Amino acid sequence: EHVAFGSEDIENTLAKMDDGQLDGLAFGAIQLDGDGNILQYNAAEGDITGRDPKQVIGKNFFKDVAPCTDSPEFYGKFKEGVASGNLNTMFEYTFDYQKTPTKVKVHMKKALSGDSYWVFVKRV
Ligand SMILES: *C(=O)/C=C/c1ccc(O)cc1
Repeated sequence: EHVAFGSEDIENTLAKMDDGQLDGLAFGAIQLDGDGNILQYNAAEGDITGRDPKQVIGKNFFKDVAPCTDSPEFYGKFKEGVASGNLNTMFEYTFDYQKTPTKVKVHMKKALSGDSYWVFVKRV
């Protein structure tokens, strides 16, 4: 799937993708509901993070899978965007719960579909 991390229209392009198409992206992609529950989780994200894309669906990202992101800098930005109904933020972050500290770039962007939000990840 020919789509770049950070592209302006990413939410329009990713509205059409099934599981298999999301798995063809060059970067990690997670779709969360407004509470942080995982709706979609692609193969590229599992390759970066070691998590099993099949097992994480239905878990809460902030409570269960990713406690290192339960902080004002990540979760706080997420919830502020859910509350406002708009979200488009990029930042760097370190993942160090199950892994050697690993720095990534994160892009969170409200989806087109209802009650859903994207978290995109790539290595830096
Ligand atoms: C810190 O606990 C981060 C965990 C994490 C980041 C991204 C994922 O896709 C899965 C777990």
